[PDB]
Amino acid sequence: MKNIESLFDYSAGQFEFIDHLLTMGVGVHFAALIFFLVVSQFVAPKYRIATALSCIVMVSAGLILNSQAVMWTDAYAYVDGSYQLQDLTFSNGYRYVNWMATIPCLLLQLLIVLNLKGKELFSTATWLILAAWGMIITGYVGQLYEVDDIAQLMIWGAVSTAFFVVMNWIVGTKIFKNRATMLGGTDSTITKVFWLMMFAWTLYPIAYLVPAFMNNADGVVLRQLLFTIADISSKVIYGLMITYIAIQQSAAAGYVPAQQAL
Ligand SMILES: CCCCCCCC/C=C\CCCCCCCC(=O)OC[C@H](O)CO
Ligand SMILES: *C\C=C(C)/C=C/C=C(C)/C=C/C1=C(C)CCCC1(C)C
Ligand SMILES: CCCCCCCC/C=C\CCCCCCCC(=O)O
Ligand SMILES: CCCCCCCC/C=C\CCCCCCCC(=O)O
Ligand SMILES: [Cl-]
Repeated sequence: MKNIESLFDYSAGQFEFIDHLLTMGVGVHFAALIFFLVVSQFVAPKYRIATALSCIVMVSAGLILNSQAVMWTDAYAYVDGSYQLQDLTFSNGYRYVNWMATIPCLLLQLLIVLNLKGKELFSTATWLILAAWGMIITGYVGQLYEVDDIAQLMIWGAVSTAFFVVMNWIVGTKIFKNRATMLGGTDSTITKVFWLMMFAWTLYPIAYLVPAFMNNADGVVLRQLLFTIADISSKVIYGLMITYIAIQQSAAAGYVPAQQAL
């Protein structure tokens, strides 16, 4: 009721496209899960947790996308030529709470493949997770006002973006201070991962602002389209690059199953 999805009736095409986006996302994530599961054996024990975190991200994101898809079809019914709201079951907030768990996993596999260890990994991970949670919690409170108070959404978004900026500065600083430790030529691959993150993660605040510049049923479709692109890029494609780095460093470090896989 606090989100814009509940304000509109949807044509069969709008509704079915949203449903097909969420279901396609479920399919992509669970198919990648199998990939990450099977290739974890070609990863040296030092990096194997990284690929394991990808499996957790796939299932976590897949289950929430599957949840959203069923709530979507539970909330609406085709009545008099359009899908109209019938039950209070759909909300984007479930995406936000899920990020509390998936964003730490995404950040953690990055630090693992960067060769961080001991105190620094623990210290760096704690500040990154605290910043990320501050970003998500303020963003969560913000989207509660995307219908009733768009000014408050913009102010909470401003506070959330500050955490986002500080979070990226820590990530970027550690990447560029530690890329020289990376093996198998992955010191150049990790730089591409940082820019993939910058691009993919920034699509979320854009989707967050849709209610402010496209408050209509088409904006609801656009937001889900942006979520779908960001999810696939920040979770799947990102995970593939992390796994490639984990495997390439494993081989350069003398892990035979990795060398045999490459
Ligand atoms: C909400 C209104 C406030 C808006 C605020 C806008 C200011 C953006 C500033 C920084 C963004 C850059 C994010 C971090 C990018 C990487 C940082 C970096 O590269 O520094 C590392 C250095 O190279 C050592 O290795
Ligand atoms: C599924 C993976 C990730 C990394 C999800 C990331 C979400 C964000 C980076 C959200 C950022 C926000 C900002 C920067 C300001 C508006 C509120 C948001 C929470 C959407
Ligand atoms: C190698 C095996 C690859 C893994 C294949 C993954 C299988 C995914 C199967 C279909 C996704 C299920 C989602 C169905 C719920 C849709 C909800 C609805 O809109 O009614
Ligand atoms: C209050 C917020 C606290 C957040 C703390 C986060 C805790 C996680 C810190 C890093 C530990 C990562 C565990 C994986 C270690 C991998 C070692 C290995 O590969 O053998
Ligand atoms: Cl997620």
